[PDB]
Amino acid sequence: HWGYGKHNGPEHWHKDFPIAKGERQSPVDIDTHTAKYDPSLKPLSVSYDQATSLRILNNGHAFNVEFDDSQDKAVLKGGPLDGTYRLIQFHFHWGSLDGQGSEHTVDKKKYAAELHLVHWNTKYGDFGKAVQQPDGLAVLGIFLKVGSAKPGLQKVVDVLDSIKTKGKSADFTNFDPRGLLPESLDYWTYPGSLTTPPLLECVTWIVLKEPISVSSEQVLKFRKLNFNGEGEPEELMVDNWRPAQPLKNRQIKASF
Ligand SMILES: COc1cc(O)c(/C=C\C(=O)O)cc1[C@@H](O)CC(C)C
Ligand SMILES: [Hg+2]
Ligand SMILES: [Hg+2]
Ligand SMILES: [Zn+2]
Repeated sequence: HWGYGKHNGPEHWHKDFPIAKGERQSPVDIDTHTAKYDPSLKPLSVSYDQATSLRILNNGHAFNVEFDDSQDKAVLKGGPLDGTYRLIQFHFHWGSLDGQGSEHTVDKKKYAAELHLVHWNTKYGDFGKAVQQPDGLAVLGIFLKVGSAKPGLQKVVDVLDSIKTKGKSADFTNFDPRGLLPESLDYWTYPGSLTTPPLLECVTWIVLKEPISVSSEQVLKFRKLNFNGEGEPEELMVDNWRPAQPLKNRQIKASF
């Protein structure tokens, strides 16, 4: 089954998921000199005050922090979005070394990691119905660079020991995702896809310009995770990122 290695990685995904060669695939390179300021974009509203995390899961490719989305709590609206999108989970993509890890790139620059906060459009009733629509999802993308520690990330970091191998989960209630946001909300936005199979083209991407800093010690703990299940040969969970895909004359808009 699909992964990130030589034999099941991004170059292979098209065989089981033909949309891998589609018209609105993610991630993409953000050419800052081609992206245009869009005066018509409303302000972005990120309302994560009443967010309810439930648990953290190693799913064999990354870890998902999952939220209770059975009610309008943590919501994304404004910007390029119409209506309300509900936070369902967040996860990261990261590298084996600080010079790679992000999915989106900025003028070809790769960051050490990238955070994806995944939201589904409430007009569609549930996540499963949302992923059958071109405007079903909104993902908030936040770059990670290595420098000073991110205090709001440390609760995630310390729990990773308990979810080392594929299929392990842990109770992870009362996590506040506001602690992962950079100061500025300037962003780029384009229509795209989820970056893991089935790579559904349902996403309005909102990628923040300002990276957060995490410490080397913090990213190193990400890298101690396992792709394999308990008691199998150890495959370190690293380089779980899909490279940049053809823009196919979509248009990236700047909020600034
Ligand atoms: C919007 O995404 C989701 C929607 C979802 O409904 C679920 C649900 C269950 C679970 O993972 O056990 C997960 C996710 C994420 O877990 C994506 C995963 C392939 C990294
Ligand atoms: Hg997986
Ligand atoms: Hg879709
Ligand atoms: Zn992602």
